[PDB]
Amino acid sequence: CGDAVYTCRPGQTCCRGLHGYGCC
Repeated sequence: CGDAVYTCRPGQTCCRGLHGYGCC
Protein backbone atom coordinates (compact mmCIF):
# COMPACT_ATOMS: atom_id res chain seq x y z
CA CYS A 1 0.00 0.00 0.00
CA GLY A 2 2.26 2.76 -1.28
CA ASP A 3 0.36 4.26 -4.20
CA ALA A 4 -1.06 7.28 -2.37
CA VAL A 5 1.00 10.14 -0.97
CA TYR A 6 0.42 9.46 2.73
CA THR A 7 1.99 7.32 5.45
CA CYS A 8 0.12 5.94 8.46
CA ARG A 9 1.75 5.39 11.86
CA PRO A 10 4.62 2.91 12.31
CA GLY A 11 3.44 -0.56 13.28
CA GLN A 12 0.01 -0.34 11.66
CA THR A 13 -1.16 -2.90 9.11
CA CYS A 14 -2.95 -2.34 5.81
CA CYS A 15 -6.49 -3.52 6.57
CA ARG A 16 -9.57 -3.04 4.39
CA GLY A 17 -12.92 -1.95 5.79
CA LEU A 18 -16.52 -1.23 4.80
CA HIS A 19 -15.87 2.40 3.86
CA GLY A 20 -12.56 1.49 2.24
CA TYR A 21 -8.84 1.25 2.96
CA GLY A 22 -7.64 1.66 6.53
CA CYS A 23 -4.68 1.32 8.89
CA CYS A 24 -5.13 -1.05 11.83
